Amino acid sequence: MNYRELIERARRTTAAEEYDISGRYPSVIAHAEGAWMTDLSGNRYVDLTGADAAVILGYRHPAVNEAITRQIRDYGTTFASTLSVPRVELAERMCERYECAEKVVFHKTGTEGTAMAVRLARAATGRELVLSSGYHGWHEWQMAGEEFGYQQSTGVVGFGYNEKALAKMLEAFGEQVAGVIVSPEVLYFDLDHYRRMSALCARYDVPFMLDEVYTGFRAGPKGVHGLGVPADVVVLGKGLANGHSLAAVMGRRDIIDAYDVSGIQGTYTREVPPMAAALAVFEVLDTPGVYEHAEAMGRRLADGMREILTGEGIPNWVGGPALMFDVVLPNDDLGWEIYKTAHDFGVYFEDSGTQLVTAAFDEAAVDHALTAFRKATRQVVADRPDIAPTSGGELTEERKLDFAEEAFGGLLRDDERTNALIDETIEKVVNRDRSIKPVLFPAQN
Amino acid sequence: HMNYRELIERARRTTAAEEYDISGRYPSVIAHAEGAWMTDLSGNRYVDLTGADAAVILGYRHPAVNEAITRQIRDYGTTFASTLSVPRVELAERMCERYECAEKVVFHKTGTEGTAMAVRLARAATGRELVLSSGYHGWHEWQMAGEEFGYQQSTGVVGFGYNEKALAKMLEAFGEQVAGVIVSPEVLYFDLDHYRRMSALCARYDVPFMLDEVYTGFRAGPKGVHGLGVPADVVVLGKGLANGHSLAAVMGRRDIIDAYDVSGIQGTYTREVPPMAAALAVFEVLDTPGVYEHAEAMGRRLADGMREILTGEGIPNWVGGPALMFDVVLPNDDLGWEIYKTAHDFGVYFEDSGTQLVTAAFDEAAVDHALTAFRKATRQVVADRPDIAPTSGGELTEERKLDFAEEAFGGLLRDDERTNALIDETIEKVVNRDRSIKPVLFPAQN
Ligand SMILES: *[C@H](NC[C@@H]1CC[C@@H](N)[C@@H](O[C@H]2[C@H](O)[C@@H](O[C@H]3OC[C@](C)(O)[C@H](NC)[C@H]3O)[C@H](N)C[C@@H]2N)O1)c1c(COP(=O)(O)O)cnc(C)c1O
Ligand SMILES: CN[C@@H]1[C@@H](O)[C@@H](O[C@@H]2[C@@H](O)[C@H](O[C@H]3O[C@@H](CNCc4c(COP(=O)(O)O)cnc(C)c4O)CC[C@H]3N)[C@@H](N)C[C@H]2N)OC[C@]1(C)O
Ligand SMILES: [Cl-]
Ligand SMILES: [Cl-]
Ligand SMILES: [Cl-]
Ligand SMILES: [Cl-]
Repeated sequence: MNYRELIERARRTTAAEEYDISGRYPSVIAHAEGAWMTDLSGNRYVDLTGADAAVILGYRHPAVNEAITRQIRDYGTTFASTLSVPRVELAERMCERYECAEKVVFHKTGTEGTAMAVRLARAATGRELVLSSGYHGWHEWQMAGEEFGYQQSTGVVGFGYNEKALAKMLEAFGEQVAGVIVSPEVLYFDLDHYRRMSALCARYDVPFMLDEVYTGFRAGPKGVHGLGVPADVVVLGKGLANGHSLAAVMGRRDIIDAYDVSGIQGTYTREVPPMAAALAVFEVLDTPGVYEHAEAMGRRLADGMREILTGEGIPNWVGGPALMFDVVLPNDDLGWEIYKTAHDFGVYFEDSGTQLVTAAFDEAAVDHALTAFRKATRQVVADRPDIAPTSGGELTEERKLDFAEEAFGGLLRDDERTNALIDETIEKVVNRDRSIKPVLFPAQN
Repeated sequence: HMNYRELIERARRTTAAEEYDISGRYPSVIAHAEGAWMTDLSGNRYVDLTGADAAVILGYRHPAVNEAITRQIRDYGTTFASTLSVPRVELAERMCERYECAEKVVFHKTGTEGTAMAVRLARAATGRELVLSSGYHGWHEWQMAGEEFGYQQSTGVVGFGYNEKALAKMLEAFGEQVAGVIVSPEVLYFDLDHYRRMSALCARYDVPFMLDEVYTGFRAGPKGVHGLGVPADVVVLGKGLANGHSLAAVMGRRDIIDAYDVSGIQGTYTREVPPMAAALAVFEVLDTPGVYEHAEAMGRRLADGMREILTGEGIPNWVGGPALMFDVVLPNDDLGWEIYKTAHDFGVYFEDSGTQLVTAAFDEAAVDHALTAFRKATRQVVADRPDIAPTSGGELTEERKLDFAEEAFGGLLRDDERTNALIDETIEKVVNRDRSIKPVLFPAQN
């Protein structure tokens, strides 16, 4: 069938029009290997989305696929017992690999992993409130926590990556805080920002939890945590089993050991093949030179993309880690037009602006993507000269601050509005009706 | 290479929940399995009656499922940059043909996420706040609290304990605020007509009726309770759908499923392809003439044999329910567990909660092996435990059956003063609440 035939069938039976069809490039992938994907009509594309970050090593990685198919064929997938040899071997590998990991438990998705981390922190501490920055998943309490402010029905206070807010909240009501959970943003902030958050949480005996579902294999081979940010819990997900569904919650023994009293559970958390896959992923990441070559390819792409935009006179900022770099533009229309056009030249850029190379990339794959980006940017500007400034200027500080707030809820200004919002939120928490709490297990109430 | 004692010690150090993973289950760990049989770390063999905690419907390492999943992984790929794939569309088309309620179908990784999705879509499609619930839907706090009769304002969930008198009164009192009714069908204490009456009440108040068939979907019948003839606006499937590979599905009325865009639901691994290939293979097996009928015959053989073993020892008992999910109810909550722990020694994993789950891979030899183990274990426990093993015959008391239903699944089956006052108290709590205080919803309703 071709694209048009498949989407007509999909519209009738399964597809969400925007999420599945009109918000995405007009192709459907049939197979993929290494850096390259092939659509239903045989057209080939370099992938820069990492399969929405699920893939770190490349498509159909041979050692990962050998390990997963061996488990499926020779032993089985999901057994009557919850422990298995691969689960224990993987847990041992992770506890040896990561400083925070004294025990580790597994789930299917990052959304459920961060929910489990919050559930365990509440059960281990007996406290009600959670302070949050960043995206943690699609449940309502997670999405609301991306916005600055307090939701009494969920027990979550969003703090917008704001250090002044975090310190003021912990001083005001830190005895009520079960945990601080943060998806580290490392374009606008350096590692010291997160070291200060962590040390500040420790001063108040509040667990600090890094949501590394996205950054865990892309800020570095051991994530932001492994770059030297102490934490009591780290959640991993994207990349862990190189596209197979697996998430992990690793951390302090007493937090993980709250599993029994928490009531957490789940039929498929014992599923064995993804655990075999993750063991193979760690073996690749720990092979001398492999991660460094991936970062070299990321730098080659980032440097070339920055050069292309600057040569067109387009204000831009290209930054962040090599395996998860952002391309920040003067407005939210230019990027989408370029990336849509680059699909015509054989590339799937990440249209949210964070480009994701994988370990299978070579210089030829990077340079194919750069050719498409140069040609697409040229065509877009030729056809729509007013789509963005072309005067050679820099991104304004106003655009950078506005982008941070719109993209990830970061409140980076020290102005009247931000200061008033901090005070309003702290007052709302401190003087609330304490008889009204979220539904919690165990109950606190 | 490592035995049970070594594995549990290594696990306690790095991963195990002491009760959930170790002390609360049989003292063996499964290394590999095929069909109805599992083998532990030391080579001992067991017939599985847990269905891998219901994940498995056909049997372990079923050749058609193994072929479909490995072919997709090996020859094409696992998760791609596009969310649509050929197997997703083919699976959606198969399910839309198979099920009356399925106009569209979306997929997720776990049944807990599937039922959460169903509620999110019902609220998004209707613009209404409250959900009425009966039965277990997953491990999130709002799901767990909804198993108890009553109202939690912070979640917007009212548990109604399977009670039709409560359901009708709630819909009359505040049905204009109800986005959906979500029920896990219990078919030991209730018949299909009970669920048809729930569905009819929901239809009269324009409230979506949603069947959580994460457990019952392939075990109440080959098309679940819905396929036996209970109308629904949404059905959630999960256990068995991909024969042990993680996959869940939310299928239902077009306008409810089409709330996906505005709801904010996402989740990356929802596009993962191999489990969808596996589910296509599962439907093909279930639709093969004789396969499901043979599985039900094996379940009847097991249930009939377990009933006569207990009755032969004079233990009052009730063995009933569908052949692929029958309950063994005893006079107290200790006796079954003690028999099942003892039966492990004789080469069976019985389901400790009492709902025994055969799979399509069962044959008479597997059933009879389990019955022989059950007969020996029952004899041993009866002899050793007169404190929990009455041998004086008779039936379960009416009080025991009523208490078991409330404890096991939150069913409020009594028509008495305490139950009626609880119904009225809960309705007054909902109706008289501070309407300015409500759960966080997306899309927002405040
Ligand atoms: C699947 N959720 C898994 C949990 C844990 C263990 C599993 N065996 C299952 O057990 C539930 C029992 O099934 C249930 O018993 C009641 O329902 C079945 C039956 C035969 O009708 C019984 N008759 C007396 C009745 O008591 C217990 N009340 C509750 C137990 N937890 O549930 C699941 C999900 C989550 O899927 P996932 O995230 O993939 O694990 C969501 N919804 C449902 C309906 C189920 O079963
Ligand atoms: C400017 N710098 C940016 C910065 O703006 C910021 O951008 C993020 C995006 O990254 C994020 O989504 C990106 O990842 C996916 C979804 N989340 C998985 C996920 C899950 C649940 O896991 P599961 O249930 O298995 O899906 C849990 N926790 C985390 C941390 C997860 O990432 C798919 C879509 C893809 N675009 C957006 N959803 C929001 C947007 N604010 O963060 C990255 C950055 C580079 O720092
Ligand atoms: Cl295509
Ligand atoms: Cl299997
Ligand atoms: Cl914010
Ligand atoms: Cl063992």
